Amino acid sequence: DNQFYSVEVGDSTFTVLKRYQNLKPIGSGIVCAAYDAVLDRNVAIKKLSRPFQNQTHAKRAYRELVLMKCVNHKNIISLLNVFTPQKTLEEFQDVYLVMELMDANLCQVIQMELDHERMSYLLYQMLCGIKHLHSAGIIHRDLKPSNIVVKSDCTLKILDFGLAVTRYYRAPEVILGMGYKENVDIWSVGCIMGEMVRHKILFPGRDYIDQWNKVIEQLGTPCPEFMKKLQPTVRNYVENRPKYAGLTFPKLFPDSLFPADSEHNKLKASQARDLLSKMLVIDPAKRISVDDALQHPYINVWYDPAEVEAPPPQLDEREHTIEEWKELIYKEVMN
Ligand SMILES: CO[C@H]1CC[C@H](C(=O)Nc2cc(-c3ccnc(Nc4ccc(F)cc4)c3)ccn2)CC1
Repeated sequence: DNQFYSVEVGDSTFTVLKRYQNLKPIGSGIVCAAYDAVLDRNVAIKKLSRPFQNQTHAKRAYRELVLMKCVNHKNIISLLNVFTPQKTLEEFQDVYLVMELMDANLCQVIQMELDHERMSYLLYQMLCGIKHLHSAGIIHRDLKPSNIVVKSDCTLKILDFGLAVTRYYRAPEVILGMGYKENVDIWSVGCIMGEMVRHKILFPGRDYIDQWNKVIEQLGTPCPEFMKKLQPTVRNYVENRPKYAGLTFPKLFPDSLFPADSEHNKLKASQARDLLSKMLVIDPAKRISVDDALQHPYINVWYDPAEVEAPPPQLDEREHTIEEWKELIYKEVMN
């Protein structure tokens, strides 16, 4: 009459409530798909294994659990259930997060040919979500395809809340650590959009060094005044990098790559390029804001004041010993 049972999912041991049935490996913390017999709907279940095991695993977990439990928007994850099989703070090991299941992760979507209604819709949804987080002072700073999911009917959700390991989608200000505002997530959005057109990661980099080489090798060296905002040592590295005027957007995202047989298709293809050309701007002082990107004629066909302007959702990251976490996380799981 103990409510839990154990199975192997892919590899690891899942100990979940009896309600979740027919667990299937979909991800690897270690995520899987299940039928929730109570709700009668499909679900994704995520195993967090000893999440108090270090400051990295811990902060991420505590942040993402407080955060998950007060953000309420159709384009960010709606947590359906949190539970631990362990009975006592003494025996506590794992946390299981549960949300409803989508048909695709955004990496599979990037790999196909999107028409503009769809591509435009995803990017719209990404912005609505991003717009929600920003209104609770949450600046994500690490949007990536693997943490976005999608329904067959084209509805999109963002799974995570970002930086306090895929670095391709991180903004210039992140890569060189310089201080950001909300549109830092506009870089990342545009890197996703860019990849939807190109079906190639825009900036495939070994490290922050290799990545930066790849940004400028295409968009060009940032102008004088951007550099004048970098900390003396980083500014000095950046300044003695080989210069580049870099390709223009028609050259970066040619006509070859676009649906362009209908006149609609032709008209929209140039609207995407325009929008991309505004998102993928290195200097954040020159890069489009989340409110402008929604007034762009590519996106704005979807504009919905209910979606775009939703009511906004203690102060987080702080130092704790890997025992004080065990308890902090455990209290959050028991509510
Ligand atoms: C073979 O798999 C198919 C069927 C569906 C499949 C798919 O991945 N569907 C799908 C996957 C997730 C998912 C993926 C990776 N990580 C998390 N983390 C997570 C965070 C919080 C939380 F509460 C729960 C989990 C959730 C969510 C919804 N739907 C794509 C292809």
